[PDB]
Amino acid sequence: AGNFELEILEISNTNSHLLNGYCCGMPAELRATKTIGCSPCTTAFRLCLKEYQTTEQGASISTGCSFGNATTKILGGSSFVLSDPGVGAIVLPFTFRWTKSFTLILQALDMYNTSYPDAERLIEETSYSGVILPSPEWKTLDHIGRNARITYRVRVQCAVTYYNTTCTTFCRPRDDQFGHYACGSEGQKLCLNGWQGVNCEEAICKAGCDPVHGKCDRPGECECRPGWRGPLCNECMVYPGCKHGSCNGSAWKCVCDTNWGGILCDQDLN
Ligand SMILES: *[C@@H]1O[C@H](CO)[C@@H](O[C@@H]2O[C@H](CO)[C@@H](O)[C@H](O)[C@H]2NC(C)=O)[C@H](O)[C@H]1NC(C)=O
Ligand SMILES: [Ca+2]
Repeated sequence: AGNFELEILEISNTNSHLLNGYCCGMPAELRATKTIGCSPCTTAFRLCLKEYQTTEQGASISTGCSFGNATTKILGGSSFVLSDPGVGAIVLPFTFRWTKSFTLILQALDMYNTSYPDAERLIEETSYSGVILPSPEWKTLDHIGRNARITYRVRVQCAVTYYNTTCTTFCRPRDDQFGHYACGSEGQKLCLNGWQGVNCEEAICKAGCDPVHGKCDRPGECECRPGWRGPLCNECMVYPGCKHGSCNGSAWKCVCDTNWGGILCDQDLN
């Protein structure tokens, strides 16, 4: 999941015309003003996003906008450069996996409403088909049309906690008892130094720490299980009172040396 983002950067429509060659706003004949020339446009932008299209008919908004459609607020007059493109950005959410391939249709529209909608109010129209991967980097596009020049930019970003080219790999970094890991560029758990395991919840103990009789709750340490000792927890403790004997790799035992017997190995056998 994530969003396809489009930010208008500039439109240049110096003569305040429509694509059909007429003026924006009210026809000058119907105006009761001293204004000379065309009235200014009231420009907004409509984005139609859809699957990658292999023919000219696909570059129309008549084939539908499966990936979403939106219209900005009025962003300015006939020509303007947006100092802060983010405020009027078009954000189209997508669910499941990002498609990578797409076709967009971007229209500039004169929002002068008299009989309410009409297609004569198209100022300019452009289309772009391509393949884009999730990234905060913008792709800048520039359309020098017959009537207006539109500069805009697009990007795709995964929803928060999602990664990978598909925006479906989940990762949330953790630094507590249940895990110690950062998130990689594709959502991989990157264990913090000294940790391992499925959730990077296992401390990596001191080098040489006995894997069976040693443990650690913090990296680089070696704590001994009952009846074992030494810096590496590899030395068993003999049963208290054991004389001529050893633990033989088992905690609290007294296994006799040759020619000694008894529970404490203190009986000379010969
Ligand atoms: C990023 O997306 C790709 C696309 O699926 C993942 O790579 C594929 O899937 C397996 C995982 O089971 C990878 O080991 C292979 O290298 C890829 N196989 C094919 C046929 O493309 C990749 O795993 C994703 N990254 C993460 C962290 O999930
Ligand atoms: Ca023009």
